[PDB]
Amino acid sequence: ALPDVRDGLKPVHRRVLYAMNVLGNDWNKAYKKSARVVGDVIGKYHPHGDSAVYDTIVRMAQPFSLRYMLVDGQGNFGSIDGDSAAAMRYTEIRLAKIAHELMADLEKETVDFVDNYDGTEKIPDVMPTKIPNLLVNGSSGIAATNIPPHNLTEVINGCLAYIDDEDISIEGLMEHIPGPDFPTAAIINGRRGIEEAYRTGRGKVYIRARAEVEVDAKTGRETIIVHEIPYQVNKARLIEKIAELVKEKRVEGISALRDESDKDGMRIVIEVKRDAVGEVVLNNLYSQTQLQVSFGINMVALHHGQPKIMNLKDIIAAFVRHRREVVTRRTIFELRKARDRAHILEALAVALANIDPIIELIRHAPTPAEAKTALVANPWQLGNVAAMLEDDAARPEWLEPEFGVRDGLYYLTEQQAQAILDLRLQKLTGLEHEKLLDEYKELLDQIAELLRILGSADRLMEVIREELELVREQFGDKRRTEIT
Amino acid sequence: ALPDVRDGLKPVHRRVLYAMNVLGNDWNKAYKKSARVVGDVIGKYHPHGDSAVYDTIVRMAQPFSLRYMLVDGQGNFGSIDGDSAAAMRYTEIRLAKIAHELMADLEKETVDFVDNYDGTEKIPDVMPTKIPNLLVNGSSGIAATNIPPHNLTEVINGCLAYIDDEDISIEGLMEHIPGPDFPTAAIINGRRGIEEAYRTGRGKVYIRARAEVEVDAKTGRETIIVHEIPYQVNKARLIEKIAELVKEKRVEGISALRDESDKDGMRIVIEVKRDAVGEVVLNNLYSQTQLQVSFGINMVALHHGQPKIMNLKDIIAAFVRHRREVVTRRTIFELRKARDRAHILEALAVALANIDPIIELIRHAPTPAEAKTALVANPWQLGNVAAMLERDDAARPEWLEPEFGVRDGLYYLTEQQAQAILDLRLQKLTGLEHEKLLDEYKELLDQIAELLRILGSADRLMEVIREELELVREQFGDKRRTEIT
Repeated sequence: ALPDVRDGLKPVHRRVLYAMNVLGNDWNKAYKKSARVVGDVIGKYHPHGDSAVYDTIVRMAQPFSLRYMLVDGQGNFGSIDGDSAAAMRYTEIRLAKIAHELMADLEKETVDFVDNYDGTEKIPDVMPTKIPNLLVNGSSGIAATNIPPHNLTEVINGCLAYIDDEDISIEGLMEHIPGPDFPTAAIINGRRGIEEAYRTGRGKVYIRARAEVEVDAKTGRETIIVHEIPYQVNKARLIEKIAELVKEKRVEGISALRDESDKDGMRIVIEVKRDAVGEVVLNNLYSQTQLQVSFGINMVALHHGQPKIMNLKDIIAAFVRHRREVVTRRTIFELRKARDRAHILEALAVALANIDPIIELIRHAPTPAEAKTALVANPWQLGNVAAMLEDDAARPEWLEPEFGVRDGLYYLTEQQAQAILDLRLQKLTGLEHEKLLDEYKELLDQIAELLRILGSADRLMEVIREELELVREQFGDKRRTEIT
Repeated sequence: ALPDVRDGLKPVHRRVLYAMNVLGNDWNKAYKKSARVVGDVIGKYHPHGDSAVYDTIVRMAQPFSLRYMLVDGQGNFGSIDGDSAAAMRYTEIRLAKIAHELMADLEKETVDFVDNYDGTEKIPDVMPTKIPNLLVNGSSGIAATNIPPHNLTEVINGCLAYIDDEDISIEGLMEHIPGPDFPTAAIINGRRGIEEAYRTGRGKVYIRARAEVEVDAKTGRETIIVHEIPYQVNKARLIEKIAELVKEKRVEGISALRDESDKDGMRIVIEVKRDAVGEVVLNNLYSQTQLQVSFGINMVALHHGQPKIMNLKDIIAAFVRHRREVVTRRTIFELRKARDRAHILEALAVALANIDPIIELIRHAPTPAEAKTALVANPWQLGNVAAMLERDDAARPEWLEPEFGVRDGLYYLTEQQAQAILDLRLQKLTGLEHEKLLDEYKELLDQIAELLRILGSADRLMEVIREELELVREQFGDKRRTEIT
């Protein structure tokens, strides 16, 4: 599958993250065993093999795999030497903080949902992401796409620059986004390959290990130290290949080879023979090993449901258009939700102002259906809530004109009558009664504010911008990969 | 793992069935995709490989594997030829009706629960089963136990005969349970091996295919037809072994071999050469192939947490003792639950009889806490529910202190009763809803009296147990399949 251009996710990734969200497997709550999330995914969303689901989770937790990890893992999640993760019953996971930004406002009718595999559950078609995840975490797929990861600060600055100037050039965007940024650091060589990829969607660059020749001050002997290796290279396999080249005499001048890497960092030590030149040995290692690799940037993603080759500007534009859709839908949802709640609260307020006749009516009703019928049959006096209740701004858009406040009287709907019948006796106490009235007044202010936002293109675009700025403050970090 | 003697299950089976129960994957509801159950099991109860969990589900659904299937499956669940089941996202399952009897009263504090693997969930240690599942479905394990399956009517009869007479002999039990009964029918040969296994826990019997020699009336040519094969034999493997023996000339006289089995039944056809004798060919096949197999009965199960070799009476006695424990626990639970509910209903009835002062009190309380305080501070007149409430003390919860409840024509509420009043919805004031609460109270008083009779009498307890076993026999008992010779 190709990633969606808007959230950077393939279905399997989206299913995992959604399952974690539904479970409440939050960044600020206790870790859960990986098996619990796997079992949920398998059962409800991705019924295709515990090991493939668990592999997805593992990869999302590994700091050498994802530039911004989506899963916060505790335990053994494998290594850059290709060691396996521990079994899913042993490792523990929760959502990374940044994953919550990928899923912000999911409950606010911001994205379309589709059926799961058996038609018993709903799954988001795309996440309502505040993070430009496709660019920052990248994607690959060989069945094809190959998008490298990027620095979040840089990409947010590029998004804001596009919002400021929709005609910005690729050169203009590259002042903010000079190239990829790998979790594994190292060096990118080929500035024109970057530019070609950003302009056209395709370009080839080379990634090189950070390695130096050291000279021992007392003896003059040379040692090559490798500090950082290219993205997606397996360190153990790299060291084995070097040993094989030394054995076959395809690379000369190496007296010893040792991995001294540990928890604190990578350190591959290659000692140079006294009669060899360190720089020459190192150059031969770059030409014959994965100390240098090519990376064919191929920026293909799903856009309006179809596979598309996309340039840097196309990708940014799609993300920003997604934010516009999300924020507009979210604000419409909040307005609807507030109007619906205010509508119920009007009924409860009117009922509580008429508590004596309401009780009398209900007590003498043979059944709840007959009580509901009696509640809606005649309108109610407003009493001391007249001023509070008497703009049509708070009325739900679906409410017919025969209902609500009309000439000093309240005409209830059957659903309002049901809300009255559902009122608990404890709502008659002073504090509970007052809380309902206060909530109504707050909702009126919230409705007015939401209408001001929906009425103003400037307000809406500002909400989009400010959300991007906040992401940069909360999650932006330093560049790791040097571009040459 | 060894199965528990009481429910016949190993942990993995118990975790699967419990997950289905918790999901509401009931016999009378829509089928669910197998993957849904597998995912629940992996997540909460058995975090060890989707294929192993699914393999357990699948076996529990196969009519050639289980004498009484515990899972009702729809879709391809494999075959007697060893075909694999379809993938878990394309098969559908729910609990078999009889599985609900295995788990009857699980929600009634009838069995101990233990922690799952991560300490976040509880799992029953054993099922509160109304079915003697160890005997009827059997068990095997090689890491050792080997218990064949048995006919449920027969086994229930044996249980009832033990209840009637605790000193019944093995011979007495065998009048009801003459031997094993395989899902796959066929024939058992070795009556003394059965008796040895029932008396001691161990004995060897032989299982033989049902096969006949047919003669063609017009031509005289003979054909062997195999109708039924021994339990746990793979039909395809059997046919291959026969072909190999014919090829190597270790069995002579066979001109053709064909599997003509289909949906309607098994039919393996072995044509006999004109110059060979059918009966002689068939006897040679019984001596060299799985048309006949041994079955080493080895009745080992977990009893009071330890492995032990158990004879037929030991197993029956353990099942009946389990029923006594389950029914006693269930009755205690139901009594507590009914008293707790009756206690809440008294409060609601008294409040509804005092609706005007109750409303005045609440309206003038600043908060729900202060309303609760006011409700409990002083007692309430009983009004028209005096007769209903006063009438024993039989309905009082055992934990209720004497300062509470009905006292000298007045009702003294607890804080929890007051909370129940404050939680009442306005719709409960209607005539119908009010009447339903009063009717429920009166039903509870009758239920309480009946539960007290059970707890007060060992005879009444055993009568409950006996009647439950009789009902299982009536609902699920079926005909014997395997012929004993």
